[PDB]
Amino acid sequence: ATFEIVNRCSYTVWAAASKGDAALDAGGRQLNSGESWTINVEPGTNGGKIWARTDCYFDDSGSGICKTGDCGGLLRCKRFGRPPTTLAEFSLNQYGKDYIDISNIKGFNVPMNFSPTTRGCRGVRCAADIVGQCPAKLKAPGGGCNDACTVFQTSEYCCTTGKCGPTEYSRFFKRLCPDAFSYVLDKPTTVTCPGSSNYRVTFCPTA
Repeated sequence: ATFEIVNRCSYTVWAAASKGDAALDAGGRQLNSGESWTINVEPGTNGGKIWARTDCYFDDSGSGICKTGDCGGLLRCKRFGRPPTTLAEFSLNQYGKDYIDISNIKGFNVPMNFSPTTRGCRGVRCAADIVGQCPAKLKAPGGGCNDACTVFQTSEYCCTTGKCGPTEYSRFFKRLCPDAFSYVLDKPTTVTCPGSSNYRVTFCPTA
């Protein structure tokens, strides 16, 4: 499948794409305001993620640091990034379907729209000002709004037992972004698409 990744923010993001134990395509790129990066993802990719990183400095070997979403200091991500990160999540060609969602389960850094560019399903967007509205205890100094599991590391926030309910903190993400996952056991907002669809991820879909 192809994914076009568009930076519509007025500031530079460093896009990242990773299946957790491997880069997808080049794995990361600088995107200035207005730039698009088209990547190819192997059909049958399970648990792929795309996200944006803010305030990054890299050297000439592509080692450095980002204030949100850093993946152990590399330009080209292999691991997932450090919260807070808004996440475009996908599993492709799972018994003839593609599954897509946006997740706030690891916090929120940049607003995002995640849509097919082919027919047969609709997209999802989380474009609210979550950083601006963010509860005081969830605010990440770097910019961004952390999830409660990242901040507090409890069984309840993290559903480490596999049982957990919504919380004050999850209710906040959900109230601003009803279509994003707000905690591990949220009623799914997964969208099912035809096997082998193509997609666009747009940062700051609304700027």
